[PDB]
Amino acid sequence: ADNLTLRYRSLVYQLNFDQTLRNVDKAGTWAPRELVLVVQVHNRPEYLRLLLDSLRKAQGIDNVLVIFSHDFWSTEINQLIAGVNFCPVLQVFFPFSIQLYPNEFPGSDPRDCPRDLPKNAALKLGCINAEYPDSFGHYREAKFSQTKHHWWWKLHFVWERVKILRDYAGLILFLEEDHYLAPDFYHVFKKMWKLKQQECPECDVLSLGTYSASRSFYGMADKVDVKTWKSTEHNMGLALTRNAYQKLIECTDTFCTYDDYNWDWTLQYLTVSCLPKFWKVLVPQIPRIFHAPSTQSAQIESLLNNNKQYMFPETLTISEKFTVVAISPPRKNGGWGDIRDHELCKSYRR
Ligand SMILES: *[C@@H]1O[C@H](CO)[C@@H](O)[C@H](O)[C@H]1NC(C)=O
Ligand code: IUM
Ligand code: IUM
Ligand SMILES: [Cl-]
Repeated sequence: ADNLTLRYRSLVYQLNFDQTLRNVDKAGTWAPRELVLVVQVHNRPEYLRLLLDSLRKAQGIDNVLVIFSHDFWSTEINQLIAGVNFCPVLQVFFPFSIQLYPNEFPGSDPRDCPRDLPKNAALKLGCINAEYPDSFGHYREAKFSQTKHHWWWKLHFVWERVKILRDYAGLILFLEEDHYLAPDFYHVFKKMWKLKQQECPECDVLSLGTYSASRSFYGMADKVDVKTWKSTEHNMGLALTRNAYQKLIECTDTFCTYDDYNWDWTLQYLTVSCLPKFWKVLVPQIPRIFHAPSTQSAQIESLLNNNKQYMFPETLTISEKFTVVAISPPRKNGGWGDIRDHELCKSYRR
């Protein structure tokens, strides 16, 4: 196996097996505790760089394992992550990416149906997926399937295949290359988790914040709310317990067959149609994560620097408890009718 794609497949298989942990003396007593970060990484190094900047400036994370999950191999991306010398780092690699399979499924096989070919013409052509369009009559485009595959694959991989997380008793926080973390996020996370155990038994997940940030943190920087988890508000910096993970992975067949190419809309469907109880989320009133890039980077940093006096709250408080009602997705977005995507997505659990 000599050409470039096969070299990348060999590296991926070996590195996922070896799981080289950077910046820890494996002879010592270190083990991941309380919080692990998992970052979904595609191919936007300029955004990954901002995220790495925010982790470098974050307080108290010298011992927090950060796992980077890649579906694109590049020297630029690997070199950005190799420069991280300040916390434990693991890189893992999605083994079914378009980069590794360019001209066959889950990339683009020449025998695949064109996106808009009508069904009768598709059947007459005999193209591979002619009997399996999505709900709107459209046939698969590989690039819109990859994000959902990667997300489910790495969910299972970090909770079940990462050796250093064997018998891990903390939470795992899922974020992306184009997020930016507030410097007190770990401080706030630990108090949120304690408040969850004291006051929100029915909460299954934690969020580091929604997309709405107030200009002044006054009166709100120490407050957290209990809410129905809503994909459009709480998909950024989502922290899972082992219990939420176990319930999710038992919903593999539903997640992998539901006809929506968005991982987070599919999760919304699981909350009303597969999970034993719909998700309630504990979430701060002031976000500790932001969505990103120089201008947009300084815009994040200016907001944080105006509110220095409010960061690192000494105690967090839950706001008034209201009835919360489960939320279903208002429609299916399609893009996920191809039975090969269903089958591959389901195989990750094995
Ligand atoms: C490398 O070879 C494999 C099969 O031998 C093929 O699927 C792949 O597209 C090739 N890629 C390049 C860049 O040559
Ligand atoms: O953005 U450049 O390394
Ligand atoms: O890929 U971003 O949200
Ligand atoms: Cl985006």
